[PDB]
Amino acid sequence: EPSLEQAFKDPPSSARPRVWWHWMNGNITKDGIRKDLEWMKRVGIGGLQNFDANLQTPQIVDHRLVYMTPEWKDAFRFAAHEADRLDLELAIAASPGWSETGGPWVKPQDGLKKLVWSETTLAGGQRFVGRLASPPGTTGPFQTLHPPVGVSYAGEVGVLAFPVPDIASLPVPRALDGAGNVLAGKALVDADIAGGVTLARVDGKAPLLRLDYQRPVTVRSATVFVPNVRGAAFAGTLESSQDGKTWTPIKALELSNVPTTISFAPVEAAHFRLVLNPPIMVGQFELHSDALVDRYETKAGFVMSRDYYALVGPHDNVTGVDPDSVIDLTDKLKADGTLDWAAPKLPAGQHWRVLRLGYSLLGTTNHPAPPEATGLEVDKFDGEAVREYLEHYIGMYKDAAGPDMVGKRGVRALLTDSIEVGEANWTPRMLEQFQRLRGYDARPWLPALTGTLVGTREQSDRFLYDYRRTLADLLASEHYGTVADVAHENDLKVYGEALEDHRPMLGDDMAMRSHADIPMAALWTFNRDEGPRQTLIADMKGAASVAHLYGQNLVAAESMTASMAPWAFAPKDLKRFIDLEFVTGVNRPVIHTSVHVPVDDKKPGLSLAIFGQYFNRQESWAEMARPWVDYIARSSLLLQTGRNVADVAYFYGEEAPLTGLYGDEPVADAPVRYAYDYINFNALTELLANDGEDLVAPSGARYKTIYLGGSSSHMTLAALRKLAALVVGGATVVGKAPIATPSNTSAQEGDLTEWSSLVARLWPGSGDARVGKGRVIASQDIESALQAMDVAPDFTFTGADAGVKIPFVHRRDGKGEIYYLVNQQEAAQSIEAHFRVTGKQPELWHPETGKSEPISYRISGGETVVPLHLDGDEAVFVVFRKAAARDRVTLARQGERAVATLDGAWQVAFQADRGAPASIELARLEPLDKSADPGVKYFSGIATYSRNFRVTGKYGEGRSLWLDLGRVGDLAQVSVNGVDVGTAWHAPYRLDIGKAVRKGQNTLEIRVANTWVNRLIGDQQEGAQKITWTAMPTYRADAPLRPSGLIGPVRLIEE
Ligand code: NA
Repeated sequence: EPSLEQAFKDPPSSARPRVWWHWMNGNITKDGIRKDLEWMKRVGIGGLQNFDANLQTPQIVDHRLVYMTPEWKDAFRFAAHEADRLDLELAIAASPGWSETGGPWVKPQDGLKKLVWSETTLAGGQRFVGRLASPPGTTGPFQTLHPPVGVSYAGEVGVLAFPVPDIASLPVPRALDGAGNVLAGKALVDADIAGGVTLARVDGKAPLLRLDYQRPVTVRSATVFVPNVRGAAFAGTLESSQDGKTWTPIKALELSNVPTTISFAPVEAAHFRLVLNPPIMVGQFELHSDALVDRYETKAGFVMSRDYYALVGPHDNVTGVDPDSVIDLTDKLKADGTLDWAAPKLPAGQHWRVLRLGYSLLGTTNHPAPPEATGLEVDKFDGEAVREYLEHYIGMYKDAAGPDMVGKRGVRALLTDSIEVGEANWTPRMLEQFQRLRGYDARPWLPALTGTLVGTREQSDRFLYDYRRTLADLLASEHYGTVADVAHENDLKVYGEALEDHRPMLGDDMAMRSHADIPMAALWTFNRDEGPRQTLIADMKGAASVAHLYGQNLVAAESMTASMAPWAFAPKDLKRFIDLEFVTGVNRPVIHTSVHVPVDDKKPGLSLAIFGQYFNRQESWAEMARPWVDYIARSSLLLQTGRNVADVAYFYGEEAPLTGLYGDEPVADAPVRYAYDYINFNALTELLANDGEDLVAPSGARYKTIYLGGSSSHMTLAALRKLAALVVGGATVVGKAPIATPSNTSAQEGDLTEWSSLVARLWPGSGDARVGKGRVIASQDIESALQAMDVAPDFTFTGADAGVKIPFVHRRDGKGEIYYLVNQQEAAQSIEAHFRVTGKQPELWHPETGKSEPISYRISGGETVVPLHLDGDEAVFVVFRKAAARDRVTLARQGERAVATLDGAWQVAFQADRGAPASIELARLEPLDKSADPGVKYFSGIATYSRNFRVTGKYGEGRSLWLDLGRVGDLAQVSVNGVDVGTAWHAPYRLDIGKAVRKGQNTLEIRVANTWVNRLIGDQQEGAQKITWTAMPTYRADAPLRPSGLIGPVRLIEE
């Protein structure tokens, strides 16, 4: 019912931001829960997401509430009833602690699994005698490795046999450390890859391991493991001494928590050195006569690579085991361990290799929960196991809160925090899943997962790609799809984060969020010098793209996490962060964090370890945060309205996720004057359809073109088929022809030729070809291609310096357009802004106030030009909804005129119990932090400034009167003749008072709030009577104070 103008004045609950609400280490009371949630209502917060966080925190309650005990459950039930009563959306995390999906009700068999194996050799012309050695059952990341500085499970996978050539066995070398110490060489091939030799350090560092032989040996591959390389700083190089003193490097070895295998063109030498460029024990160092899968450990998913296409193999033209030769002996293994097999005869020089595949546990656990609530992360690739995990977990909260308080009331939502559970690469249905998703049998290729080259290096590399891709597919469907299904079956919504930070595991961070009701990302605070963490830009852009393409519309972000900056933020410091989230596509900030306040006496009290935000009822400016939250709620409202408008669908390939591709370097490829969404393989192949020359999704997302970016130079036949079909159906593609498929699917299904035909059709050579009813522009210049399609820029601007960024969001409704602009610079800008819109008279909408303002404009030639002044870091909405009566309006120029400076004496009254005197008189406005009085100097809280002032004008009726406060530390709420005229919380600190003043004498009261910083510093001073309590120390007595109070000058200004 309400108009957009009314909603903008008083945003609805759906527009109001949420907070994270950590319960710190049992420091919980019902009394505090109510005061927390009543504070959130006062301040306009729309919801909260609870965590029971088992991080070591001093006990400030009479007794800690232990997770899921009766008193804890009654506290949570109370929280749920208070959120219901107060109309706050309550969410919980998907596991005890905060991530991911794990707990002690996960049976050992259902934990995360890694592939393990034993190997045996046979003659052929012999019945295998005895027992196949059991694969390792150790919990840990690989084979026999343990987790770093007791629950276990060993499963079966299968038994494979395949012929292999008799190979030149290698002598045991002399192991010389860098110094010349003689090491136990045999321990380098030991059954214990974690236990080998300790290296001595030589001057100039360069620890090395020389392997000197008595004859030349031909080496093709090497495996190395250095225990505890845990940032994880160490490289390694393999060199060969032909003479013992001249070295030619063979290849480098990236080291990690799992072994590293490299393969190369053969080398004949009697001396091999492992050099460890930056107790150093080398657990394994093994040279191989044969060619192994180069870097198989990472390709098999035991450890991540940033870019799997970058793992360029040696060009040695070798071919390994013939896949057709591989035999499945799974049948023949008996529980006894014996194998009943008649090994068929082989050519001479060729023996049998029998591979016994099994699985064992990673052992990773949910965090941070108490031991009783800590247990295995559920197998993320097994939908049934995930469902059992989550149905049980939800059952616990229905018991705790009561079933009436889970679903439509009380607990409304589930949060899947960003995932980091280690590197799992097996799940029991894997062979069926691989067959169904990739279209061919993985069984003949499994030996590649253990290092054994199958077919050509390229075929094994493509199989491993296909294997990694199946794991990524199952993560999205079997974990995140199941989580959303179970939540929905229980009337819950899902807030869903993904990778967030570079590439912690396999998976696509759009697909991982495509099933969630609210795709979610994160943004940390950052110094303006340094800029944001790039991975978090990609994280948010991915999440926004999901919501646009799959129709969720809502885009959440874990907002404004801060590290080692105790209580050092007022809204003036935060605006640029939330504006960056807004302009990237976030429209539901979830503030990190609002720690639960269990007792009132300790101020500012508990914090989530070393992290901020510190946004709870103990914050110094907490009772004046409503205008800040209103700013976020008003911005979110407009940024949820209608649909996102974007012209470019940026296809980023089938390899690394967005936080991987752009974890360090931002996308350099994207348009500037046009908006864009990322599209992944699923979006490309399932959502996009032709609409004339456009590509549309069921959500209403609508694009002029697909851009081939990211890793799309490697493209699968399945993707290419869909792309060709959309082109032929009328769509435009901008990009250069892919150079290869990364997958074996098309070769295995016999579709060799078709990939090349489709490339030849879409990229015939001209570089700009009509293809069916569509068009392929063979360019990597997106804006020049859009120009050649006659697509005008959506937003652009003149009149600013070079390098000035004013990024934008474009929203669209049946009622008109909304552009969101952010001047990402401290310097004010005066621009002419060009919008691709017509027929509408623009207005500026200000989220600070909820008011709209008319603006001059000219409509002409398919665009509207608007002259804009933007303060430093100003964010503003340019709204095109009113039908334009005229095509040009030039508003009368408005001048500014200082009318008076409110200099002279002020009364100041200080919030009680804050170490300050009740009141002072200032002959002159002065920064309180420069005061001679320590109780004023170090004051944190609300100082109330008081004064009268004379007005000799009539205002409102065509002439306005502004109060400019000058410098303010840090925000100020202003009352004129008892009337609240607003609160100024960022520069320029200016408020419209024309309506509240009267002729003659007027009363003025200005409530200035600052941060806790100064009172914290004040408490470190020698002799200090301590006002504050925090868990750990925050500032040294050295620390520079923040400017505090009403600094001014305070001026009356007429238009
Ligand atoms: Na996160």
